[PDB]
Amino acid sequence: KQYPIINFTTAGATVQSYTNFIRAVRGRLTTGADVRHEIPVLPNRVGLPINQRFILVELSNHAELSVTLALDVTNAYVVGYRAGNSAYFFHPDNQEDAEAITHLFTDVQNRYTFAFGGNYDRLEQLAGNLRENIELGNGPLEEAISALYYYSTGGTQLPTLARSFIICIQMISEAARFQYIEGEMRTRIRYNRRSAPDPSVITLENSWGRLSTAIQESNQGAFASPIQLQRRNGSKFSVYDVSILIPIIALMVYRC
Ligand SMILES: CCc1ccccc1-c1ccc(C(=O)O)s1
Ligand SMILES: [Cl-]
Ligand SMILES: [Cl-]
Ligand SMILES: [Cl-]
Repeated sequence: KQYPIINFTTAGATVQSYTNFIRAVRGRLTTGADVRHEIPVLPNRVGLPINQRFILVELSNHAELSVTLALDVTNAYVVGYRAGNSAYFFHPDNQEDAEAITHLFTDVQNRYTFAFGGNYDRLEQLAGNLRENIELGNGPLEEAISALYYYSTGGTQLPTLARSFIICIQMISEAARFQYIEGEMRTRIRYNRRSAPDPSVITLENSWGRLSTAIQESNQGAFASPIQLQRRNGSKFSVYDVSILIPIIALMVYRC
């Protein structure tokens, strides 16, 4: 009847409540995951039945406004959202994905597909701000939830909507994909801090597909060619194998 729902509120959010939330999100993403090896592999999109394809993340704030994000279990990424009686989707990359999203929010009166995709390069263009200048934390997420809701009423302009997607995607999708990024959000919540992600976080986000490829194509957990990541200060270093990454990457897109 309905896809699995995970609830989170910014209202009185704690390190523990955020941890419980990301744990529950990874739980629903990995129901059909390959968990035989050191790092979970999300299910292959090829031949995945439609009734296993999505999970719903219902977000609430101090204002008790609620939006529901749809996440694709094959890549943990946001494909669209519902606010009241309206649903909004990123432009699908192909006809199969366009058909898949017709199964989301089947109830809603108003369905809209954005002209644009949900990739960071495009969202940063629409927001007029790079990830390095968009603060993350409980405050940004509370504001993002209100902005996503008030898009449905005409109260939110597209640049603020795009900025709000950048906040939600990093604090939910990227936190689910990477223990390192979950921990970055735990630190911000603990200290009631709002701060932009440093180069270590941004390079990790940028590298998710490349890391999923290198790990799954590895010779007994040794890479064909090394992958470059960044330290907090932006200095580059090489990763030659999966070993150092098991604590850092929680979920991988199917590769082969
Ligand atoms: C996420 C990048 C990463 C991957 C694997 C192992 C270590 C790292 C570092 C993050 C920050 C570092 C620093 O500031 O020195 S090093
Ligand atoms: Cl649709
Ligand atoms: Cl900027
Ligand atoms: Cl180091």
